[PDB]
Amino acid sequence: EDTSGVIKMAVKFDAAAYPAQITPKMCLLEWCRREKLAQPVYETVQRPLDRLFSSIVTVAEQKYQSTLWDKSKKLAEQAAAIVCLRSQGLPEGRLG
Ligand SMILES: C[As](C)(=O)[O-]
Ligand SMILES: [Cl-]
Repeated sequence: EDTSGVIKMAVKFDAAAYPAQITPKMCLLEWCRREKLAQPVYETVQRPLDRLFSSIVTVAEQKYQSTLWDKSKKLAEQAAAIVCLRSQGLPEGRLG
């Protein structure tokens, strides 16, 4: 119904919570592929004066983003993928 604006959650990617190879970005890409959706599109947001990074991910016309800032583009993108999965109640590829 409504796919406008941005959906947010307070999330930060913790690599220790995930198996050696799988990441939230990979889980989200696979979910899109299984659902026959366009692959996720990531756009970086920066606060250069603080060396901070955020990412807004678009999946099925909806924007998702963490409320929190990260130390790199890569880390911000994993956070954005977590928001996308978690807000939808989807499995995130965690250990437990
Ligand atoms: C994917 As970008 C060009 O917003 O870092
Ligand atoms: Cl999970």
